[PDB]
Amino acid sequence: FQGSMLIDLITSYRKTAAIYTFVDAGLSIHFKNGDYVDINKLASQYGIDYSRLNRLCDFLIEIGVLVSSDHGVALSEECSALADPNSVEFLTVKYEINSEHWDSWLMYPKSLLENNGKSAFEMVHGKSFFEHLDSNKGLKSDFDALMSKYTNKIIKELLVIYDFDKHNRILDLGGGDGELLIRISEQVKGKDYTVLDRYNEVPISEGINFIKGDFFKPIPTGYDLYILKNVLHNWPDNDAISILKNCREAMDNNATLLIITLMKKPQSLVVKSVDILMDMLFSAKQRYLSEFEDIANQAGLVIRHYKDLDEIFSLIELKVK
Amino acid sequence: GSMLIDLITSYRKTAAIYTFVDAGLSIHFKNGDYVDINKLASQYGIDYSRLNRLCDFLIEIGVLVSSDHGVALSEECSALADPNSVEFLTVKYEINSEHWDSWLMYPKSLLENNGKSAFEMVHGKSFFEHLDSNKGLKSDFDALMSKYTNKIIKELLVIYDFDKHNRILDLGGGDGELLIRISEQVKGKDYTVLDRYNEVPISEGINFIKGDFFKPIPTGYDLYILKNVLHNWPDNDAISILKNCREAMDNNATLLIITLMKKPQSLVVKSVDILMDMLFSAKQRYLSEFEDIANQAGLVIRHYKDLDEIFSLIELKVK
Ligand SMILES: Nc1ncnc2c1ncn2[C@@H]1O[C@H](CSCC[C@H](N)C(=O)O)[C@@H](O)[C@H]1O
Ligand SMILES: Nc1ncnc2c1ncn2[C@@H]1O[C@H](CSCC[C@H](N)C(=O)O)[C@@H](O)[C@H]1O
Ligand SMILES: O=C1c2cccc(O)c2C(=O)c2c(O)cc(O)cc21
Ligand SMILES: O=C1c2cccc(O)c2C(=O)c2c(O)cc(O)cc21
Ligand SMILES: [Cl-]
Ligand SMILES: [Cl-]
Ligand SMILES: [Cl-]
Ligand SMILES: [Cl-]
Ligand SMILES: [Cl-]
Ligand SMILES: [Cl-]
Ligand SMILES: [Cl-]
Ligand code: NA
Repeated sequence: FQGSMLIDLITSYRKTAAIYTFVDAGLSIHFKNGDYVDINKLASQYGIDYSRLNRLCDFLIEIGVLVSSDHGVALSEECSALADPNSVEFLTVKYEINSEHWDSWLMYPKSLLENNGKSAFEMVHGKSFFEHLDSNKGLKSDFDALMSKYTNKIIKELLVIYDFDKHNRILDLGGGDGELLIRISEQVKGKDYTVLDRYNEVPISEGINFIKGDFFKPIPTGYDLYILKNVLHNWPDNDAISILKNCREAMDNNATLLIITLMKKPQSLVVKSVDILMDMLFSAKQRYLSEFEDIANQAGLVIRHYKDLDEIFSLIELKVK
Repeated sequence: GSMLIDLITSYRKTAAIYTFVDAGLSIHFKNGDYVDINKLASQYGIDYSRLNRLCDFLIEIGVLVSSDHGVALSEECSALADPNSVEFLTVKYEINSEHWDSWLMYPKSLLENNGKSAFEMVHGKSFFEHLDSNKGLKSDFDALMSKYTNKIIKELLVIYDFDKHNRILDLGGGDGELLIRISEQVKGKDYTVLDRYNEVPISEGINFIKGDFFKPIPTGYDLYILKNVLHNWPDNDAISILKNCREAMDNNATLLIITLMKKPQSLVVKSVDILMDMLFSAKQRYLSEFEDIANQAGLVIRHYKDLDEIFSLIELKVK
């Protein structure tokens, strides 16, 4: 950062902005397999001025997103994933960089000073985050698409550290697309997989039953395994404990509730960033093991075992003692 | 990979530093002082939980330093303590709907190729129309511009002799900081600032004129100055300004252009180049591009000098 870094931190949102335009405009797609593209032909396809697009490239080359040739311009080694529409980088841009996040960020300091029931997001949109998602078809599919990435990364080691082979019926609460169950079903075949979530239009996948309901109401029983993945961190204590009450109220002993979340550690850039995001969007938070035990104890739950899948991701086995 | 996702999410770093400054917490961190988060929260009526979480994030990104005392600004981020710092003024000026909403529109402005800038597509009125309407933004704009002028003065006076001039006009001079600073070191001259005012500014030994440089420019000045004006305008409009400059000038009169020159040894120019496209449908220019618009406006580039790494001086005559 060359001696003085504070200014580079402040202006570096411009780097995000430039990458976002490159993606949003729909130009990132033409840079597949490290191909060198002629900007004029590219500019001529989408009806953009050559000069403006050539200049945007010059900035993307400087920051190291693009690379320069005698004929054309290509994506760099480290930024190849911008060409792939099913990469964590492309989907992060698609979901995160928009009015829903950026205008809520500009409201965040006002929400800190105005201590009330309203989150920074609700102060802007006048609705809940998920209420707004269900009204906007495009963002929900972008939300689910990016969430699908974070399930696929734990799926490999989740099946290793836990025995789903020993569970007759399995219910995923706030599962969206059953990406957790879909990927589990592929490995652990011949079991009852159920997904409960708010669907305006219901999704379907072979061997997955998509229940349509609200987890603030009593949750259907008959399931040996209940699972909450990245759900509790969307809610404060009053709302989160109320969800666990409905899990505890639905679990006959001999049954387990699975909770997978970004467990806050003393020193994690990823979790801390997401934690401020939760506060901004839902007036919620990421939690420590002791915070989970406390909210678990409130409804009336105990942890048989806790262990980490990744550095950031951790698993908590919960039962109605 | 690690690099690409860090570039994408690093807006959160900007966003966090903005919340810190905007909320008014920044002022209590002067002279490397360590603040008790609890009393800081209690003072501002902020929930301790929410603040200490925000603070933790600033400690991870490196803005703050944790201790037994409490928390302080890091040596490299000290400038958030100073409310007339280039860093602090950049936050106040640049991190707001005006810029961020215009950035979100920027891809639309590319595809929907028309005269309307990303900013015009959001606000329905030009950047300067919007700035003249809002006293808060203009004061912030002028405050941050004043900082960028103050850096130039020292070596601007060394390479160009204002002492040999007596009637000097600053075109789009705003608050007239350029003439205010030069007037202090160079006395007994007629210093005039031409801009769009509502209540014309006041300063000793500085004349402030209400004017439009798209209309014929006042004659009888021997030095005209355009500093960070032409990068707000596309070629046709930039030519109209330089054309009004030529027609105002005679021989034995000189025009000074102080812009961020599009020279690869400049770090910040290409980022500001995209900022100008987004805000004005304008750009920073290569020397060859200035040569182009100067010739069309009937001007000649006499000399070209490097003020410093980013800033450049162009001397123009009529011919
Ligand atoms: N009242 C409610 N009842 C049930 N599900 C709800 C709900 N409010 C929000 N949700 C759902 O809670 C989910 C939180 S995001 C987590 C998605 C999924 N568990 C995963 O890990 O990939 C969203 O899919 C949202 O639709
Ligand atoms: N038509 C017009 N006539 C005169 N001044 C104009 C103008 N349109 C814009 N301006 C002014 O041109 C200036 C451009 S910004 C440059 C400010 C100053 N020269 C500096 O270096 O900091 C603004 O102050 C703006 O108000
Ligand atoms: O940004 C993230 C994120 C980033 C990296 C890794 C991640 O796991 C996440 C994640 O899980 C997550 C989330 O669950 C809900 C959000 O609103 C945002 C994020
Ligand atoms: O952002 C900048 C800027 C940044 C760094 C260094 C700079 O010099 C500038 C600058 O001059 C400038 C400007 O003249 C007009 C603007 O709207 C924005 C900027
Ligand atoms: Cl959660
Ligand atoms: Cl989210
Ligand atoms: Cl402040
Ligand atoms: Cl206190
Ligand atoms: Cl006006
Ligand atoms: Cl300029
Ligand atoms: Cl030339
Ligand atoms: Na105006």
